[PDB]
Amino acid sequence: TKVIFNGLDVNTEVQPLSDDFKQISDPKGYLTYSVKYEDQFTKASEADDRIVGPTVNLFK
Amino acid sequence: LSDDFKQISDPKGYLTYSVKYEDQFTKKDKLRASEADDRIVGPTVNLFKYGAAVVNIDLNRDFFDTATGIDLTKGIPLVQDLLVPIGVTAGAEQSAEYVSGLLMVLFKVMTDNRLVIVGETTTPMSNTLSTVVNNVLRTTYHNNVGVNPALLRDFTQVNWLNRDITNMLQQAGTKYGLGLTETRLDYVRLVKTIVGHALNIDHFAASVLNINLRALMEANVTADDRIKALQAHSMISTQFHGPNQGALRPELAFDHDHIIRCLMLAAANYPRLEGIIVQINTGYVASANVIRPVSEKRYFPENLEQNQSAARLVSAVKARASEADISSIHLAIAREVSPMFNVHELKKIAESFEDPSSIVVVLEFILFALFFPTEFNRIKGDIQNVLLLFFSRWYPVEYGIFIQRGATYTINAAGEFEFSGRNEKWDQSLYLSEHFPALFSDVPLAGANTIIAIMRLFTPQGFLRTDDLAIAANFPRASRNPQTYIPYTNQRGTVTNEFASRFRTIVATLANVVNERAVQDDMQKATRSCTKQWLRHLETQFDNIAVAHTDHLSVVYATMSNFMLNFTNNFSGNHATFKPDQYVITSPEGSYKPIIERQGETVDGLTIIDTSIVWPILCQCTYPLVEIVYPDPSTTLSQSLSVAQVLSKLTLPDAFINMILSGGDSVVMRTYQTEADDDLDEGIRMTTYDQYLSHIRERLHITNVPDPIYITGASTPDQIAASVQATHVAVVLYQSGVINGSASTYLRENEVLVVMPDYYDVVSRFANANLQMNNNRYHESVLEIADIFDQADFIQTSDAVRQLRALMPTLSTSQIRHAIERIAQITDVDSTDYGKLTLRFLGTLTRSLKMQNAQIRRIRPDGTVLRYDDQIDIEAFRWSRYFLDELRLRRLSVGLRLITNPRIARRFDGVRIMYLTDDDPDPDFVPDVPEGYVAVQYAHRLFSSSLANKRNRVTYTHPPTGMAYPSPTGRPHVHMTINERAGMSKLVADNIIASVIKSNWVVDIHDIEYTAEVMTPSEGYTQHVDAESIMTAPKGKLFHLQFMDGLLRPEPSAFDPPASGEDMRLIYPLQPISVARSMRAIVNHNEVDRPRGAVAPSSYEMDTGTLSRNGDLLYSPVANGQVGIPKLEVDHISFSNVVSMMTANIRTGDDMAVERVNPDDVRAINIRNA
Amino acid sequence: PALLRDFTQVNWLNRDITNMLQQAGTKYGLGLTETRLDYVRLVKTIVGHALNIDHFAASVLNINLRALMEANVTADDRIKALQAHSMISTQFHGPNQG
Amino acid sequence: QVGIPKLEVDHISFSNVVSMMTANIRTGDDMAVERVNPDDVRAINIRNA
Repeated sequence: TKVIFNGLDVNTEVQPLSDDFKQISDPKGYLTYSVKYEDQFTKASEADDRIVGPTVNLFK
Repeated sequence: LSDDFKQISDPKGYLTYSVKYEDQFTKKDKLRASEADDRIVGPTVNLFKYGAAVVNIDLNRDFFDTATGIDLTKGIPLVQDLLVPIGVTAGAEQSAEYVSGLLMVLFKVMTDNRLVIVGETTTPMSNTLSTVVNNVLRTTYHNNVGVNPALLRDFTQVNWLNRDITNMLQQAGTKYGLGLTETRLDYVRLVKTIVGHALNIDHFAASVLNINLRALMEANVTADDRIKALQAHSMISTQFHGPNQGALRPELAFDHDHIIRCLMLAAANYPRLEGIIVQINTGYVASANVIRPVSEKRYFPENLEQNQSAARLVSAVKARASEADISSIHLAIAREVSPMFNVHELKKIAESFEDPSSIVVVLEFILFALFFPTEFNRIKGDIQNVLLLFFSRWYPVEYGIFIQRGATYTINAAGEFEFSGRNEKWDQSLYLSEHFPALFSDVPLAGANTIIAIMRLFTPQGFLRTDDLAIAANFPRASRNPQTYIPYTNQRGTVTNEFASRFRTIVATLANVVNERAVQDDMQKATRSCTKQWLRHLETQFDNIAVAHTDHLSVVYATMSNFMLNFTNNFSGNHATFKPDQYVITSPEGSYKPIIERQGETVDGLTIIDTSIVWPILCQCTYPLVEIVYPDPSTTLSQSLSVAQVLSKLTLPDAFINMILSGGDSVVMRTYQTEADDDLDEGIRMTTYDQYLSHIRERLHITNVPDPIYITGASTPDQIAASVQATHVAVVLYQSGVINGSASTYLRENEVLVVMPDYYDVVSRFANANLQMNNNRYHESVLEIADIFDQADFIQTSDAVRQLRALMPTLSTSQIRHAIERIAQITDVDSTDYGKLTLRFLGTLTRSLKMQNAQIRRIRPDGTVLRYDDQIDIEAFRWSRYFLDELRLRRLSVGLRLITNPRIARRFDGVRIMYLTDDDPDPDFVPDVPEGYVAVQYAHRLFSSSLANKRNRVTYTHPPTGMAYPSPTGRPHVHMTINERAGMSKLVADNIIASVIKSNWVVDIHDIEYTAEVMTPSEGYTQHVDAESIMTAPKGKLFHLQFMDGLLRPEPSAFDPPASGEDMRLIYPLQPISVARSMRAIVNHNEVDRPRGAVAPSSYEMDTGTLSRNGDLLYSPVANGQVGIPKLEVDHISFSNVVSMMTANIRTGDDMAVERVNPDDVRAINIRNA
Repeated sequence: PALLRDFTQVNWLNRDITNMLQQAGTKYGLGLTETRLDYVRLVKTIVGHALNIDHFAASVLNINLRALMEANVTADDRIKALQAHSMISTQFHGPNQG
Repeated sequence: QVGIPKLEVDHISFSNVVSMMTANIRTGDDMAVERVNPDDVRAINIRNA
């Protein structure tokens, strides 16, 4: 007794035959900005600071 | 009866009166009037109590109750579920929360459905009315009378108000009356008689109450319509009797067009639609009681099976034997006549034809074509693949010739089939293409004429019948000429069986394929005999089942073929030449979602058809062998009716959202002043090609005409008339050269739009004669409005939708689905999948739902778009926007008017702050900038940081001179205006406030759109802001400021302690914040003359205008000399008259009944009728 | 430094940003600068973004995704490579998603 | 003219386009088959061609 089945019935799983990449989803570069602050002279909106927040807070 | 209206007796209305009272301004002469003198002009006196500060109008707090997300607790229709953010939380407060709320108040007015019924009315007595309240009154008033500032003609105790209302009523301009009336539509009844009784509700509401009435009376529905709808769902040859056919209903007449466009739209985007349609009719087959599964199997065997030679034959016939499982058998039957939404193909049998038992697979395909033909044809390419494998592994020579002639062909050239000699394989990505399967074509070969015999063993048996019941019942059909294959006919001889005879020939004449196949093995010879016996038993099984199939079964199909939602014609009428037409939804803005298209099998297991179902339906099944139950038309009729209703709602949200963000007749033409003295008219109008592309091209094409002519290599100035006489629109499409000088004026002297590809200069193209028609007479950009056409069915929304698109922030895609999704839930309708397409092996894919202007136009094999080439597709598929196209769009035009009325444009922007030690008596007093104040426009870099004698004062550098200014005093005086109050910090903002206080500057904000509310002197200012925070506030957030009227605050006593330095006020609005008002300050002054300020109700809101000559509200009208200027389209809000009713109307009495006499003798129901 | 434009409280720098960034040639952008759709699905597949990162990293990332999306090979070809580890005649079926 | 490529030049650019792969596209996940068996081993033909 085989059942009527209107879809495709898969008995096997073929793995991904190769291995290369990995998925980072938030890439980070090889180079960065290092800031050295002068203590003298050193220590504005939701949608704005979500964007320019890190740039402003890094370069002040 | 259907129920598409909602009778509510005392109407509500869109615009109400919110009066802010004062408690300190009472009179001393109570005016006691007679009772009735009381009733008619009663509640209106207690809304204008003596000493009311301000009496303004706005959106109703009730209608758009928090239920529909509508929340105007401040004054603006504020929604919270619409154009929500994206990958972040919302802003405790957003403006955008206004251009979304104003788009939501336009939705509610459009989807309206109410029939003002007459109830409570009581006629008065001439003896019991002041002579003023009598001749206003038209015999009978409505008891629950509203307030109308004019009803108080003589009762207000405010002397100036009387002088003014009386001047306004008495001049003929506007005659106000309230009560019964004798409208033209006087005397009908539908079921109960319609009367036109004139109420005190705002005119949009009256316009919609009135439109809804006319639809319910305009449409003609005859108990006969319902009868026609039942014979379609009731099994063929049934007779329904009873109510006189032609007794009106009354319900909106089930529109056939509206439903078809919407069904097409739902198939394109809603996946489940195919499943829903399969679900109604699989339920019908189950109901119908016509196949069943029994526990015993008596298939192949033929008596004796269970012998070793037979073991090999047996095993082959048992791999292929599905278990009869009730709900899959019904599904096979219900694919047979149901729409196919994404092409589907067999669950493949990879069997290689190495033995006589592979005759079994061929035979299952033969059986499959026999029993279901439409269905066989969709997947016939796959069958051709596997059948080809059998043809070679088994008929080598023949196949070699047949394959060489070509395995596929495309039939065109106005007939005839061309086979391209390449053996490929079907696959199905090309089901929808122009490729046929060579094997199924049937044209005879030369050498391989034997393969052409087996190929003519699969051919559907029954006739293709045009389905008259459904065409008679206004069912929605895409085909334009509906047919359906039937497949088995129903017997004619005493003992003959046409169907069984055909199967006997197939299972015998074809066998020669088992008794003539060269096996090369001992025992494969044994199997060959076992297979011939299996073919012989199998044909006897077929006789018993053949009668059950050709009598009852055909009849079920015949009925079902013309059900309401089985709406394509899928017929493989003929295998040799059928492609399923195919419409696509292509729009001008670049969206293309085809209606029927290929994809791997989807989640609900509807998509892939296992082809082995044929065996259980021939061997483990019992029919009602010749008792028979016929099923009510009613179950499915209602089932499908509700499904059409449900479909309308899903589709309504999506259609409406993008109808708003799709212009909607806005072309935005610019007119250029060919020099001279100008006007802001004159000009020569260009339209950027794309505006013309979408709007113009589509409208123009459909009223078939030749594409406005191109302009140059030379001139024509004449031939512009040649091409505009011919093309009816007068748009002229541009091109190379400099427009001829004599003919430039022809264009500017005939208003022909000129479409331009771009406008780098309008001047570079035009050959200016002399008058700097270019950038010297600054062009002027306005809105075209599609009145060039002059249409009916084409031209639907006005330019209101335009202003509406212009308000809303540019949406992305997830954002359009977000806003659309919110609207789906806001209306108690779930749209779990829309647009997206869910599949089994790739997870759920989501498509954008923005189809701006889409039209159902057929796409021709290449995937390209055809025209509305007539004679191939139906009418209702020529044009519309996706709305009810009758009731909805009319409602939407009135909604559009409401959404653009500027007594609702109450989220104002730009507030100017200037510190003046003065006071005013009201709101909206934008103090004008003085004399010498110079306009340094606030940039960001003229506010530096110098050292003015021992500190680091923030310093301003004036721009008209150079000077410094390192401290806010004695500056230069500067109508400075900010814009991007963005970067700014503190320091500079503390400095500009300092400077607008100590140096008398008049700074100015612009991007701070707020909502104001004028609140009256007696009390105070409740919510109090401060400049530290009006600069240090965010950007798309509408904060709420409130100015004070202060015109109704008596004086100080004669004998009191002076003052000393009183205060003024830092911020003012920089527009007029009293856009909704009506009367202001109603307390006479001294005792007989109007306190300075006081405003009396704009004479336009107390003029119960007449009823149009064919429809809607009209002025008094005017001049007392002639016509009537409609309320809608005029600009001003007024209190007019809706046509009412009397019936509880749905209480007709008894509902229509139908004693439906059956067909009675099932082997006689004449299916045949072409 | 480009996002530091107009949000900086020092004037000379804000000037050098604003008129250094305002000419032909240099212009800054941040967001989704590319979208490409599947042909038979019509669902977006490879979207380009303009990030703020350096050009060595972004170069290498683009090398990798150019590898995949320039190869024009789906998993059905792993069905072939599997067809070599089955016996001789073994028919694999499966979902076709390119 | 044409854009100048960022690598062939000796200075650094801290904002530039990364071609990114959406949630619809997926790699490295295993597929589904459905590996029909050969049936009768005797009838397997491994020879020409």
